[PDB]
Amino acid sequence: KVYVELQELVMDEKNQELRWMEAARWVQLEENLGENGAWGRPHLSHLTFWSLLELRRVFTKGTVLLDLQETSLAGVANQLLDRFIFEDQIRPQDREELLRALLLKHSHAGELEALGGVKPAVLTRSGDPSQPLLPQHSSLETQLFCEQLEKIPPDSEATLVLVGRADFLEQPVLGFVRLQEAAELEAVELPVPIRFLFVLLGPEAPHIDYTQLGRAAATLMSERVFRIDAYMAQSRGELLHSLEGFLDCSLVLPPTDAPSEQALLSLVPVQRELLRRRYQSSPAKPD
Amino acid sequence: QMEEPAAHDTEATATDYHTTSHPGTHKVYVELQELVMDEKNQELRWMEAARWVQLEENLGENGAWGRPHLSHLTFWSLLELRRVFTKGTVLLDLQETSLAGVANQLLDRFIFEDQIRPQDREELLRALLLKHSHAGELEALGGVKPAVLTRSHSSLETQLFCEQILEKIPPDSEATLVLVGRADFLEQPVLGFVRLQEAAELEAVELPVPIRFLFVLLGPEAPHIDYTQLGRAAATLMSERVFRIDAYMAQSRGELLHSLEGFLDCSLVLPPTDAPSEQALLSLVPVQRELLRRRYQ
Repeated sequence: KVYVELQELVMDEKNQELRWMEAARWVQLEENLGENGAWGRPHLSHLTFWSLLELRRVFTKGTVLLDLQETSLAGVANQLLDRFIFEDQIRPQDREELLRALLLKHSHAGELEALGGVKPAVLTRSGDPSQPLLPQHSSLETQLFCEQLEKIPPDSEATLVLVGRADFLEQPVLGFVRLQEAAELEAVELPVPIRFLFVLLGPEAPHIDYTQLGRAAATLMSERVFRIDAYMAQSRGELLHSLEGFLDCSLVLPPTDAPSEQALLSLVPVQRELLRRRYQSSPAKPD
Repeated sequence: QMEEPAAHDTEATATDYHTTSHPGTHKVYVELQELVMDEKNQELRWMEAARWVQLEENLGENGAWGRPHLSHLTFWSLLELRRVFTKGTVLLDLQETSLAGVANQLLDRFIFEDQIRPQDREELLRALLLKHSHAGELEALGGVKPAVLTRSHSSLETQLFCEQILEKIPPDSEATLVLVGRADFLEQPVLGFVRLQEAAELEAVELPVPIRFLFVLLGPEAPHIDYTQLGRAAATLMSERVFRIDAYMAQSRGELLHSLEGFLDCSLVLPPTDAPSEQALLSLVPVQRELLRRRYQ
C-alpha cells in the first residue's frame, strides 16, 4: 500500500497568517479532516467530474521531474519552479511568491485546536493573503464523513499533494516530482519517506475546486496501477497514458431523482469489468 | 446570385420567438438508434440500440432486450457531449410534424452555423431519411452489423446485460429520439438538438409515444469518441428530471449548456477501486444522496 497526504494553503484565524494545513490522507481508503480537528471515518474515494476534467487538462501540459536529485522541500521547490519557468508555465516574476508559499509552515491536525482553525485563502502579488472571490462550497466530504495510521507498511513511500490558490496566475499549473531516493520532508510529520510530490497551483477559475483537484490527484496516486506506472515512468507521456487508462476504467454516475440500492446494484458487472480492464494492462494482480 | 453571404450571429430578434406558454410536465421515453447495415441487402438503415423508460435496456445481437440497469456513463462520453453541446445547433420550438421537415430544417441550420459543408448536406439528408427499423424486424433482417456513412467489437452494455414497455410508460409521456451515426466525410462531430413546438407522431420513426425531442449526433471516427456511448450520454441526460424540465423551458443553447453543466456538477465518478463491487457501489448511496439534496428541491 501507500500513504498520501493532501495539504491546502489556508489562513489561520488568530494571526491571519497563511500556511499549509493537511486536509485529507489516504491509505487506500480516504480519511478527511473536520473543522473540529479530528479525522472522519475512512471511506472509498469518490471524485467529481469537474475535478477529473481539470486534472487531465493540467496533467496534459504538466511539469514532470522524474528521478530528481533532491532531499529537501526547499530544493524540490527550487527545481520545480525552475522547470516551471523553463516551460513558461509561470512568469519568472512569480518565482519569489511561489517559493515563499511553498516553504511556509506545514501544520497538521495536532495544532488545529491550538490555533483558531483554518480558512480558505488566495495568494496575492504582495506578501499578504487575501479572501477568495468565487462562491464557496463547504466540502461534501466534510459534511458527510467528518461531522460526528498503523496500517501504513514500514517500507512504503509517502506522497505529498499541495493545492493552493494564487490569483497572479494565468492558468492552473501542475508539477509532478518523483525523487530518485525517498526522503523525509518537514511537511509530513509521519515517519514515512516521501517519494512523489504533487504541486497544484493556480488562480480562481470556474469549475475548478482545488480541494477536489487535490483529492483527484491523491486518489490517482492511491490507485495501485497508476502508482506502479509512476514508479517506472521515465516520461510525462507514460503518466498521461496511465491517467488515460484510469479515466477509461472510471464509472461516472449521473444524477437521478430515484436513488435506489437495487438500481445501483445492477452496476456490479460494470464495476467488475472496469476493474478487470484496469488491471489487465498492469503487471500487478487485483487483490 | 453572385453573393455568398457570411452568417451573422445576431440575437436582436431572438426574444421575438420566445413563447409565453408554460410547458407541461411530461415524463420522457428515450430511444437510441444507430446507423447500421443489414447483411441481407447491404442497405443502410437505422436500428434500435437502447431505450430508457425507468432504466436503460440495450438490444443484443439476438433481438432480445437485455436486463434493465442504471445508466452508467463513461468519462469520455460526458467530455465529448459537453464539447459538442458548446458548439451545438439547436432548433427550439420547431414547427414541424414530419421527419423530413425536421431533417431539412436541421441541415439548413447546420449549414448556417458552419457545422457542415454544403456538399455534405445531400448525403446527411439521405442518411437521416433512411428506414427507421425496430427490434422486431431485426430477426427478419438476417442480423445487423454497424456501419459508417460514406459519401458516394461489441458494446460494453451488450456484453454485460444482453448475452443472457407500453404498460410501463406513463400516459402523458413524450419521446426523445437520439440518432447516432458515423460519417467519415465530416470534419468534426456535430450535435443537433431539436425541440418540436408540439409533440408529433412521425411516420418515418414510429414510437410508443409522440416525439418531442430529437438528438442528432454525427461525425467521423475520432480519438476518445464512441458515438454509441455519446448517444447513451445524451439519452441519460434527457432521462434526468432537471435537465428535461430545463430543455422544455429552454429558449437558447446557453440555457441548455447551463443545465448540462449543472448535471455535470451533480455527477459522481467512481474510480477503479479494488474493493468488492457491492460495497464500492453501495458507498455511492450516501454521497449521491447528499449531492442531490438541492438539485430536486
